[PDB]
Amino acid sequence: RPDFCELPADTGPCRVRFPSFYYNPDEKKCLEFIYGGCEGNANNFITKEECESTCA
Repeated sequence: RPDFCELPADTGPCRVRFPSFYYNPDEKKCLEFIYGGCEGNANNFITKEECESTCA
């Protein structure tokens, strides 16, 4: 899997709360987090399904 899948969840600096998903390498699971709508990092998916096909 892509190296970016190991990056921590990052809500970024904005305040528009998008329920999102990130790959958690320790748990080997795509888990839910809040993304604030701007910046952050590549370990950031709009659905669990997208996260699982990219990082899992």
